[PDB]
Amino acid sequence: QLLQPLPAEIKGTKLLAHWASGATITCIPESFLEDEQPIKKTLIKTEKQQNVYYVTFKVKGRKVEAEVIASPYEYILLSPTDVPWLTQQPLQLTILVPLQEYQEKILSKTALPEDQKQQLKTLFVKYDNLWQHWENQVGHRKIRPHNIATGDYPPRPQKQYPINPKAKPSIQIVIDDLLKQGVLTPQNSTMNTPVYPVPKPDGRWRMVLDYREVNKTIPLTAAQNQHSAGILATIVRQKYKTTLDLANGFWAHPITPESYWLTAFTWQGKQYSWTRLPQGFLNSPALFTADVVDLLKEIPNVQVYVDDIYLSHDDPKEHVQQLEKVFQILLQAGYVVSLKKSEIGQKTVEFLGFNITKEGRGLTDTFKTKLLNITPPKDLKQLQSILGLLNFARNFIPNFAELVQPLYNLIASAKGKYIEWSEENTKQLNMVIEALNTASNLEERLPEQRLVIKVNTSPSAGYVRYYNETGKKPIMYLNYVFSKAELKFSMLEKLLTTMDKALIKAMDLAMGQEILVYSPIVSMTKIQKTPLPERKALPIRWITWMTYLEDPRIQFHYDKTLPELKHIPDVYTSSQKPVKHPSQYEGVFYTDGSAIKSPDPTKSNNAGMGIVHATYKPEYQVLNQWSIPLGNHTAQMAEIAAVEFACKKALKIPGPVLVITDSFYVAESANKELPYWKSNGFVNNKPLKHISKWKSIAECLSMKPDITIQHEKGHQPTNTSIHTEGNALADKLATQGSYVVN
Ligand SMILES: [Ca+2]
Repeated sequence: QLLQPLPAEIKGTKLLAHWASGATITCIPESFLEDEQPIKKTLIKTEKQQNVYYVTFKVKGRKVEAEVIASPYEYILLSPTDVPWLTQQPLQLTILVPLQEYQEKILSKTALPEDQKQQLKTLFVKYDNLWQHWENQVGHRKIRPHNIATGDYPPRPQKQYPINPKAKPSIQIVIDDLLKQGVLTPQNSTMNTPVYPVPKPDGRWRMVLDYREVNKTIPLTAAQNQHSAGILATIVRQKYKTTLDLANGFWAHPITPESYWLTAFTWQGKQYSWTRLPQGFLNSPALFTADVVDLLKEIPNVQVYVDDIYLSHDDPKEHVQQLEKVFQILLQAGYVVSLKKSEIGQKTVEFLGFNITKEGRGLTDTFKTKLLNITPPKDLKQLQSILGLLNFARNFIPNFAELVQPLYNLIASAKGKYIEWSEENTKQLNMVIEALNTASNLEERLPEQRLVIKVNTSPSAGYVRYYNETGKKPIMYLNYVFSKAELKFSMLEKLLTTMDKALIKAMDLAMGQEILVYSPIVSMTKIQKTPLPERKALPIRWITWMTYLEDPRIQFHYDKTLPELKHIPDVYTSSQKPVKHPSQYEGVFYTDGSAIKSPDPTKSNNAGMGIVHATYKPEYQVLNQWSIPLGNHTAQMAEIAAVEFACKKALKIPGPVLVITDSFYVAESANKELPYWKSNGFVNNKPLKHISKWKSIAECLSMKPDITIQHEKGHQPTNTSIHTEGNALADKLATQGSYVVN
């Protein structure tokens, strides 16, 4: 539990003891007492009567004799009374996590009224014991331990090859912390399981076990938790959502002693074994998620997957009241919550098990139908790929042959490898896509036919078509918006990610029917065999991906007709059309620029920018201002140069920010041609200083995209809104900055 464990021998063999608190006597695990003859017998209520003994054992090598009782558990529950010389100390592991930053970040990113927010701040110190305070700190379920030596045919010990030593240091800490708490034991065994390293985002390495041999030895004879698609249709959607990360909760369940060998692995020649459920093993995920779902069966609105728990309510009092019941259940069960990834009391939870943030209030989530604009090719190979991509539409889009003539009129005309795109060609590409998005080329879902899904993927996005089985038009397309990490996946993994995404929206359209999936992969047998140096996706991904092959209402098929897409340009997303309120953010950055005639004939011009940091929380308040003289530059470059400054000053703000511009050019260009200018390389602008001014709002939005940019005219504006006050302030500053001369 949460006292330092204590290392001991009884009869030759070593074992762990946990300091006790009750007035009960010292329980020994039941298999040591078997040969010992009983002293008296005595009825324990919490009235099962039991034999009592008097035995000798060691604690830190020193000998103890004690009046003891039998325990079905794996450890010694040690009475403080029996050991008056030793004192109880708390658990000491290697690296103390920054629980304070974690808690501050969660109190920050919260939609709770500061009233309940303050009640959460008291809850963080109410069951502080149920929070992960140390790295590698595991919990301890006091449950009946599991037996995974099922199936009589043993697996065959896999040899352990050498691995990267540059990872051994950060992995040894883990090994030593999981020994100290008894999660590993040093037990030479008949099985050897292979081990590999994978890099962690922080620059350390985390260890992976390749259990694919053991797993074919044991059967999935167990009531599996509902799968991703089962959970995502059932979930309640109400105002306040919350997700909690069990820190490797499967490590909390123990396994029987006769099972330790099965889990064995070698690390620096010494062959260790697991006291607890291992990650990789066939039945871990379902046994742990089973127990979780039992523990929260009384809670109205809860969904669990792997170790991620999501709970949501409408009434902010009832949310935190239910959440305390959960904290109690998890504490008394021995579980351990990690607040680094956890998200409490938020109107949008960044992920509820799968890769999809939750928002608003319906029982089912609801995603954007239409796909996004592709950017222009930079190459012949990039043009041929998109051609071969659109080729399927000839048969159901009447205005295709014409639309596409100009693009082909681009293959042979500039027959010199690289071609040339006019700006009107990009307008024709957008016209192409809009056709496919018009409701006359979209079929309707037919409950008699089966539901067909055609899946491919570029490097930038996944491409998904939905058809009816015999249909000639697609019900709806669906493009995929890869997360920052999803981008790091290999190709085939991009295809499988996209499959999970597509099947979540699909679980709505099938409406009691079957689903057929067509893809460029020849088998769903050969792919489980893909070697682990190639899997660039966490095996949580590969698991969630392969849970779908146990569903009878889903079949996978190889479509030879599909085009090779490893040469599609970038998709052009947009933070545009979601223009939102003026005041609901966490900060507002007004911007302006002026330029006037120059006093020295040589410079010819003279510009100044202006910037305002205001927050519109309870009411308008100004946090800082700025009036910066720029030199001889375009007035439009003052208005441009001001938003770069306020974007850079925003990276310091963990939250949503708003940036206001007088300049239609900047405010539109930062919405319509910026995603384009990026995938162009700033070619044929403008000498060099001009180009080195646009790139930096690019890079600054890349790093933080939760920053929006609006526009306004603002001429002769008396009080045209509540919003123009700030932009008059900012126009005063940029004009002030203009008049000053160096
Ligand atoms: Ca102006």
